[PDB]
Amino acid sequence: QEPKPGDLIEIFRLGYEHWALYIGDGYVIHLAPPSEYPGAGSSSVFSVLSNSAEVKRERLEDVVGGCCYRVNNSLDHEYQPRPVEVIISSAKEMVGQKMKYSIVSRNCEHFVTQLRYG
Repeated sequence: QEPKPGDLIEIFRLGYEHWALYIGDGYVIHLAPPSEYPGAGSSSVFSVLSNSAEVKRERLEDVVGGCCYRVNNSLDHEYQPRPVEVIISSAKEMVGQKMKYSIVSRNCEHFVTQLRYG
């Protein structure tokens, strides 16, 4: 299925899945992977800001790259999804906020599931 605004996108990476929220016109909002490795520059690996990630609005094509991906709203069988008006206004309000990008924590998934389900 083609994504509609409010849909969760599951992207199959090597060893994990990256998640994004489709907002329409080929855009997603997501917890963007960091581009600075722990201990880059002057920073210590043990910095609390190691693997800091920013919530970004980006093109779906740029985030997916060549990867396989699907819409995955299967949590709709457990939780009632919010109105798309609220999902998308909530998502836009979070742009520029930060979270730890810990793959083990699944924060990229939890970020967008909270947008869809509250």
